[PDB]
Amino acid sequence: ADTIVAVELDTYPNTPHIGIDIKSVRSKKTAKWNMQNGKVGTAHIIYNSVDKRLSAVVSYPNADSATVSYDVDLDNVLPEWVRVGLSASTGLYKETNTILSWSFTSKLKSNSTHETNALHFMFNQFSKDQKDLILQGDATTGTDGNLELTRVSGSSVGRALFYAPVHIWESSAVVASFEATFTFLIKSPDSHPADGIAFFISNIDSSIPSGSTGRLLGLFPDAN
Amino acid sequence: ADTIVAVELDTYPSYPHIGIDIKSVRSKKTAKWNMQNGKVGTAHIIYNSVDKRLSAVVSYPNADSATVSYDVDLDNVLPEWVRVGLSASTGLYKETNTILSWSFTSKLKSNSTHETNALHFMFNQFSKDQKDLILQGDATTGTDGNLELTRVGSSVGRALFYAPVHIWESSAVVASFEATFTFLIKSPDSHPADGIAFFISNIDSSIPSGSTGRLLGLFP
Amino acid sequence: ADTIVAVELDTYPNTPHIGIDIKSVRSKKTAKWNMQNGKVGTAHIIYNSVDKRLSAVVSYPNADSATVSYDVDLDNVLPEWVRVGLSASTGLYKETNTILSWSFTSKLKSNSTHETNALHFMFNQFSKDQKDLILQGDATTGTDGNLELTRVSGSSVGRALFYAPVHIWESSAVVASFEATFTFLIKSPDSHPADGIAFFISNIDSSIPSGSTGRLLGLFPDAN
Amino acid sequence: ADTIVAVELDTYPSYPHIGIDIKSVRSKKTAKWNMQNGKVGTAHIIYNSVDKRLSAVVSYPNADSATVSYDVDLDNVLPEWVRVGLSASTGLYKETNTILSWSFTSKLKSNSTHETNALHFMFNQFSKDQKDLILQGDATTGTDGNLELTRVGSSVGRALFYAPVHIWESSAVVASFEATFTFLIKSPDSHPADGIAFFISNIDSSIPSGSTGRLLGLFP
Repeated sequence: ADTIVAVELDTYPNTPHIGIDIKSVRSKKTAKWNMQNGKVGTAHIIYNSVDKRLSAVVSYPNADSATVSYDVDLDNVLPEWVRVGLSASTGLYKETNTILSWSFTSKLKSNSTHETNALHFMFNQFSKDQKDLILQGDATTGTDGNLELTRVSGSSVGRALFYAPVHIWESSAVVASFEATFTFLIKSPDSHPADGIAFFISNIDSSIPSGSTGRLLGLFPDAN
Repeated sequence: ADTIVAVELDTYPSYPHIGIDIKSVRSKKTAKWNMQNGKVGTAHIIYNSVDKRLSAVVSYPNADSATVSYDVDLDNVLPEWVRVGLSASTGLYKETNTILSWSFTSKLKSNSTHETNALHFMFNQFSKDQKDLILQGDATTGTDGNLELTRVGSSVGRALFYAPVHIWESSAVVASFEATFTFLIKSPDSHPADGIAFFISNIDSSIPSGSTGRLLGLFP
Repeated sequence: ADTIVAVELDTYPNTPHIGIDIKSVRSKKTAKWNMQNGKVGTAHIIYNSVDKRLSAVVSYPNADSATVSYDVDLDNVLPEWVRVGLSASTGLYKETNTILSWSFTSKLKSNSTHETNALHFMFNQFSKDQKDLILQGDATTGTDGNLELTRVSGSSVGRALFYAPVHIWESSAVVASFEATFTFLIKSPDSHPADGIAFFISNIDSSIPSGSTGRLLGLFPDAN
Repeated sequence: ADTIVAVELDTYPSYPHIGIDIKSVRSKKTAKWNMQNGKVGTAHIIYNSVDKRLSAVVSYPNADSATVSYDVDLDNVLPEWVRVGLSASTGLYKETNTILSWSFTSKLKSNSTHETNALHFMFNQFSKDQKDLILQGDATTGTDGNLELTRVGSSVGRALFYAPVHIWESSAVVASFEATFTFLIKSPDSHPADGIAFFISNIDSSIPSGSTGRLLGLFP
């Protein structure tokens, strides 16, 4: 089974929030989220191995933000090498999970001196043939220069992983951190749409588990 | 007096330690620090308005590293605009506080799309006439391209970056900063008393009168 | 007299272009420029000491760009320490010289190893009290979060320099480079407005020379 | 064959030199290079679609630096997508081609406001299992955290970054890239024959059959 760490935003009932998931769809932590239909939102995710705290903030205009944090040592949860990505799922609604931009930075600072390793990428435009992205499910790129995670026109699942593996952590590092930001547009001609969007970190060869729809986000195989 | 927030490393007697000062020389938090004479040390200081946690890690090559954190919302401690610098102060022993490198990055990110403001600077080589640095006290630049914070007696010196840093703002969704500096503390003495720190303060900050020794040149 | 290196865009007759000025208002090089009124433009300026070539590209939507380059060793033209800024001037027209964003990066790579010095700043929003900027002339900040170089409501001159001095070059550097980008909006209810906008590099204590209006751009004292 | 653009340094006899190869081992431009044995060298490679000039500078600490440029619009030479790597090849002498550090930055900037795409990576320490690197030939990682391009005989090895780099695009206003790497070439021999290079090529590029010695492992 794939090892997943995710920060998701979803409006699926199953009894509007953002949550931090560690290997399970049963969020270790959540916070309400005033999902604004048709408005561009921004999410920032940060982590560093000194605080060992995974935090996220999602925001829309008019000071409408939401945050959530969780103390966890990712070095004990994730393998040393991972891939990172975005995932989305919809219900039986006419909705979009468009990503307008996505950036990520990962750094490893060694116990040595001036010995730092890093990876950084930023997409503000997505090409029809975006070769440094691995597309899964209904995810396509290029439409209006954006990354459409789910099929636009019921129930769709899509993911986009950055092509290269990320060395998210290492034993000989004094500090390890990463940051990710993405802007998304969830547009729906429907008032209360069932939707889910997430940023995730997984084992390198991760793929969409059989049956990972709705609240599973294309990340988890059932609500275990 | 000056509004100061510092991350300091001093061996002023009990045991060598690293601490976080929030408007006081009485560290709000400390951790043991096994200071090594003649060895290059590295310090990383991180902060972000989400966790509102200030943390620092000090390490030596092929040795254990000391870390220390502290929950503090700098938005309630510091003025919106500040300057950042490094300060040192020797007790009375023959010791040096050479800075080999120093980087800083500050970012303010507003709700609006792609509305990020950043300031970043990196020094790996210091020149005799370093105009973007405000040197105070016995602080000098140029010797081997290094930044000597103290006189190479009871010396005290600081170096602040010339430009004011918009460290926080009310319209920001996230404000963060990171700072890294490498230092080398030499001393032919056994138990040298020394202090070195990274600090953030009001713009017009200067060395308080008689702020030597344990006062790190930051506190009156 | 101040030592100025500038890349300017101006529509002043004096017989629409972009030009590279080295210590003189008599451009060492120019290129036509299809000034689009009411459209946001972007300018990119680059230089590196290996090519010793100063180049700029200005662009508006619909593939409407313009470029200009000039071979020059800035180390022989500028002092070792400088300040950098933006300047603007208008004629007897109702026009604006609004800067929406401005970024700059300067790097010095020493003959040593892993010994690099850098300075980078980016403004995507300008505060009412922007302390790390030195405002001169009619330049004000904060209006709609922008930097208005000339007074908005005849003939106005304004400049904005970044507060800290830049170590644009040094004898012991193997490579020195800088890059600057800014987006500007020149809006005018008038068809053919007289205007000028520029990015410039000057001696540290540079100020607006007496009489530097119109084509002088607030940078040069007369057309010498 | 593979579409290659390289900046190479080789001592394969006439005199040591650095050159720029554009689809051929017959350098489109060269400059003398006073190679130093046992000394760490640094190479910086820069390019931007405005000047359409590819330039490189190689230098040693406390020594002269060799530079070489060449007007070339890579948009007419390279496919839109490529991979970037380092390659080396020893002649027959006992010599090493250790890479100590390697950085790369590529940016595409469209007309639209703030529509920049960038890729940046930096290696200062190489691990035994470097998954984001495609090692070819005698190339290995881990030894002292360095990247050994050649076997430590007539050895040849390359290392490419795992992810494809969108090096250029028709909708870009400016496309630029920079690359810096530090190398150390040891050899107990007097006139060692060696070759080392930074290259950009088609995605599925691999070491051409018998591309040893002067072929730098890049040319058939």
